[PDB]
Amino acid sequence: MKTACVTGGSGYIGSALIKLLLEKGYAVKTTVRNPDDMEKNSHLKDLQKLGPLTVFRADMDEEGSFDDAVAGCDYVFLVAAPLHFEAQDPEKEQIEPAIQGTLNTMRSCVKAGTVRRVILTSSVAAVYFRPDLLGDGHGHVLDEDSWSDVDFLRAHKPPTWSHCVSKVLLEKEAGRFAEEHGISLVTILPVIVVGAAPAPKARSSIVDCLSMLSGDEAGLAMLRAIQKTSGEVQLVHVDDLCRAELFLAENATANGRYICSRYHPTLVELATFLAQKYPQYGVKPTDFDDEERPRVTMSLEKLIREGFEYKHNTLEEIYDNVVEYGKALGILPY
Amino acid sequence: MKTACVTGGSGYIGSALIKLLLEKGYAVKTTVRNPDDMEKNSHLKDLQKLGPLTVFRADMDEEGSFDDAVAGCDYVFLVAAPLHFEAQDPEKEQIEPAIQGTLNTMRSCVKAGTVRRVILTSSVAAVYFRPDLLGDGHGHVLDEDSWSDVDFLRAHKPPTWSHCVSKVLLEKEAGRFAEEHGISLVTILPVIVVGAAPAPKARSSIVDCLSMLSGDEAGLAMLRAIQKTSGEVQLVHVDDLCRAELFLAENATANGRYICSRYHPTLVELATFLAQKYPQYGVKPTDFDDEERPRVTMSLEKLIREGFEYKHNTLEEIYDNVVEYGKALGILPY
Ligand SMILES: NC(=O)c1ccc[n+]([C@@H]2O[C@H](COP(=O)([O-])OP(=O)(O)OC[C@H]3O[C@@H](n4cnc5c(N)ncnc54)[C@H](OP(=O)(O)O)[C@@H]3O)[C@@H](O)[C@H]2O)c1
Ligand SMILES: NC(=O)c1ccc[n+]([C@@H]2O[C@H](COP(=O)([O-])OP(=O)(O)OC[C@H]3O[C@@H](n4cnc5c(N)ncnc54)[C@H](OP(=O)(O)O)[C@@H]3O)[C@@H](O)[C@H]2O)c1
Ligand SMILES: O=C1c2c(O)cc(O)cc2O[C@H](c2ccc(O)c(O)c2)[C@H]1O
Ligand SMILES: O=C1c2c(O)cc(O)cc2O[C@H](c2ccc(O)c(O)c2)[C@H]1O
Repeated sequence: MKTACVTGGSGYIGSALIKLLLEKGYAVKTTVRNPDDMEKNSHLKDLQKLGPLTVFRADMDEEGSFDDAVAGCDYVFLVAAPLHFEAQDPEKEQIEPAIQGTLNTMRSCVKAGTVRRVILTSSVAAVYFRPDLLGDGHGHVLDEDSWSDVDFLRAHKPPTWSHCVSKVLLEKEAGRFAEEHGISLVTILPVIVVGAAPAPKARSSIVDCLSMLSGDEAGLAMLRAIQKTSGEVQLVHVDDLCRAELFLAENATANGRYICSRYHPTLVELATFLAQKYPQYGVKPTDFDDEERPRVTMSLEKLIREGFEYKHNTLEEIYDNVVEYGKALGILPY
Repeated sequence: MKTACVTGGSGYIGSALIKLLLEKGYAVKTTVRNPDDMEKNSHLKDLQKLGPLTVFRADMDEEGSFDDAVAGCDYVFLVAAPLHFEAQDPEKEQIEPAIQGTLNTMRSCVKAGTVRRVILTSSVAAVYFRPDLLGDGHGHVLDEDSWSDVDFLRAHKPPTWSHCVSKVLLEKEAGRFAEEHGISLVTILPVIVVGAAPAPKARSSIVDCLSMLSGDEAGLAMLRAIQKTSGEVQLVHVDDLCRAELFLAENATANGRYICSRYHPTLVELATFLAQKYPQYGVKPTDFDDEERPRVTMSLEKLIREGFEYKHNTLEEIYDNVVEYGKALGILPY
């Protein structure tokens, strides 16, 4: 019986991953920042009914605090990550702490002497920002060879530039470290993640993918910004991401970084689907009418090439249970 | 040096397939109905400059005529197929001939004894017609397990029903024949095929994919009918199709049937791209506005999971060279 650690069990994806790991007969270790906070961590007790689940206190800013949680683990899923904000000095308040916090947990993995693979959860935010391809007026298909352009981002500092830089640098730094330390690191790069999860305080991409139904202004801005940039948005169901994470850990031939994405609608397609299946929210699809732009899209081929299979393949399946989740979280009024 | 046969050397796809095979170092043998008709076959002389290419007279209606073309071949590419017209009795003018013509060529393969694999070019017309699904208001991803509903098509005989039936029945029959005689058969199922080819008299899908530029009523009705059914069209570059055909012949473990498709635009996406890139034709994208419908789309996983790679991945790359082909053909007036 193998043992896996999921960092940040309080979080959206982390909670879905812990559940999947238990269903597959893994013993699971997870970290939160206050194990005594049973409002935020009630799901961790329920999940104990599926298999062995142990909770630890750890913080990415606190050197060595992950030592106990990763010890004895065959696999470690680095899911926990700091929330973004507009900081007065993003280099010092975000980019550097994101690198250092990643290395911090990397050290606990080496020290554990038992970790066969580290799976790093990053983001297509580390893939898509390409000044050439985005602005040249042509369509493009990006794959795992594409990296977000740190120099252009440091040089021009568009809003939220530090989020892409942090993902790029922490991935590079963690790979450098894994090479120099003889430990196997594989990285997954999700798009917008949709679907229900055990976490009772989840927000994150649930807010964004539901914003057409809720009217959340920041969610809608995010969706429109992505569409303005790429000609569409990209979605993946949370349970396919979790299955993809497990797949990358269990297949010895897995190597490098992997985009994780499944369905790429325009906002008007997405709004028409939501308006039709969930009319009680009053979506007006014409609010998302738009000119057809060049598609700058993520390729899904690498995971497929290697044998992975997605379970939620239509738009309806990707949205199969997220609305109910939104209601139970209060993100939706009813 | 391996030898391969291609039926219908004077046709769109067959001509492109000869070019690829010669480029790849095959000796090639091809059939046309009248090797002297230079109106239709002037390209064969040009192609002979690329490598060993031999022309043969054969007709699918004429039993045993393919014996000489297929002799000595390692691989046989069944591309030639009867065109679809209205017929007082499609069952006797189109369906049964399509079946018997295929079995005719299959028998020459048995006779030759050299044939390590037959590659049949069929069509997603044998995949998509799923009336249990096309009306249900949900989206669907169809795959190689999906077969067009022969019984329902015979019952209701919608326009062009005999095409899908012909494709389905001749595929099922060739598979049974191949099984009975211990010959390996693999089938490829293209969507709409785009790109330039040697054939000097091609019409076929070149008329369709170009119909927004020429205004050809049949082609436009074709494109619209596909979108009203599936909520999108599906496209592939002729050279990716030819490369997939060669991939399936050469890779031992290839088995069964294979969808071949790469880009799935709406008509309004396609028309916007074409109006921008070829403004001389006067396309108005608003002529193709449509409400978003549920997507009934083709799965791309099978070729990909078995190692194949497409090279024309953007809409623009799929249209990289077809306009100048249509101009040279007269399909486009300028
Ligand atoms: N959701 C998506 O659509 C999506 C898309 C692409 C990439 N991703 C990436 O997947 C990762 C998880 O995403 P998510 O949606 O699950 O967001 P999330 O719900 O906010 O989970 C992130 C977790 O990170 C923990 N964390 C933050 N700072 C920490 C620290 N200093 N020490 C220990 N833990 C800390 C947080 O725990 P606390 O409650 O204690 O703060 C939180 O639970 C992220 O790296 C994200 O960038 C997500
Ligand atoms: N083009 C697409 O978008 C598309 C999409 C899906 C599937 N496909 C499949 O690919 C196949 C090839 O299509 P295509 O686009 O290359 O059309 P095409 O250019 O019209 O090729 C058809 C060839 O078949 C030959 N042929 C017809 N009847 C024959 C017979 N009784 N005996 C011998 N030869 C005969 C024809 O020779 P003659 O000219 O002398 O009659 C012609 O050269 C088709 O079977 C199609 O169903 C194509
Ligand atoms: O860059 C991003 C991005 C993108 O460029 C293209 C695309 O198709 C999807 C995307 O989704 C990412 C995202 C959105 C909302 C979230 O709540 C989240 O965690 C991540 C976003 O950062
Ligand atoms: O059903 C069809 C079809 C479809 O349903 C969906 C799709 O994405 C492409 C398609 O293209 C097929 C086709 C076009 C031209 C031909 O010459 C031919 O033989 C077949 C058509 O029949």
